[PDB]
Amino acid sequence: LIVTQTMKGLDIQKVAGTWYSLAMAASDISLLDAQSAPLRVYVEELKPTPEGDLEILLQKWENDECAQKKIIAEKTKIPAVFKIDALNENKVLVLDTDYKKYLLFCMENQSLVCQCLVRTPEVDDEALEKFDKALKALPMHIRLSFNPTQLEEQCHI
Amino acid sequence: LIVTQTMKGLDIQKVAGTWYSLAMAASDISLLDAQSAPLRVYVEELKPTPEGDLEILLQKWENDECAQKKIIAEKTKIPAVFKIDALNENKVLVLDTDYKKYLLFCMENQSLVCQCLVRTPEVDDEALEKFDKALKALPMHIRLSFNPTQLEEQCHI
Ligand SMILES: CCCCCCCCCCCC[N+](C)(C)C
Ligand SMILES: CCCCCCCCCCCC[N+](C)(C)C
Repeated sequence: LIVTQTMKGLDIQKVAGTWYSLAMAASDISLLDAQSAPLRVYVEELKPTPEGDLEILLQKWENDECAQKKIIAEKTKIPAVFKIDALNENKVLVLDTDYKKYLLFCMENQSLVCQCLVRTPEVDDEALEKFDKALKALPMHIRLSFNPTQLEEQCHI
Repeated sequence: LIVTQTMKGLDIQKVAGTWYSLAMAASDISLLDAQSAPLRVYVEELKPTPEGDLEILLQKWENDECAQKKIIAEKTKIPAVFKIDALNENKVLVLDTDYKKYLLFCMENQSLVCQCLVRTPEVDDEALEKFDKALKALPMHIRLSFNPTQLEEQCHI
């Protein structure tokens, strides 16, 4: 685990609802460079299941269209870590959140993509600061940020 | 002028020689997102002419190849500002340099791309810090960084 900032005392029930992918960063440029890059995903809403698992609704650009996609991140013994059903099991870590404004997460395989999630389609400076802090610690090579207009569009167009 | 950090007392003669485009940032994602993006340029060497003008050698990915390109930035009454012969005259500003390790520059039209230039193919943390500082002041939405291996390749491949 490259990332070892996780949220202590996370209540996954309290992250339900709508989120905006305000900023994203990754360890390798090609993880995010193209609109159809594998890990360029835009989070729509988080749905924590009754048994503490986490279902994610997101949009992803795929073969010349902005696709709707659903993902279930299964819980682990660590509250801030979940595992996804990809070819390789790869983890989602929740680094920090105040539930009502921002959530920082990363997902990892060697590879790593992190996002600053926000509740509203606005530029939350403090959240972006918290994101930048969590990140200096990590080997990121691409960083993207979106304005309020792009945040209201499918696939941040 | 969005950017109003310029170097005081710049000696353009002392920026001659070889440079590495270690990091780049721009106000709009699409300025840098594709390998063939208009302002995704890799600086090879700077050649200040005798009358204080500045000739730039760079590489740019163009129609499935890494092209060699030459640009002359003409001097102005401001030592840290030069103008380029594009459809629109658009400025290059030198924000900071210690001549022997790093140079920060931006070029602007509304639009803006900035780079952290380094002398050697290494990751200069302090230079990257100076770049990050100069940047918080500016409305950047894409940031890229390259490792020593990519720095020795044509077009940072
Ligand atoms: C707490 C925040 C959790 C949000 C989780 C976001 C994970 C999305 C992973 C994309 C799936 C990868 N893919 C498509 C290549 C298989
Ligand atoms: C002091 C450092 C100065 C380096 C100057 C770099 C400017 C390159 C501008 C690319 C030309 C734009 N283009 C190709 C779209 C017409």
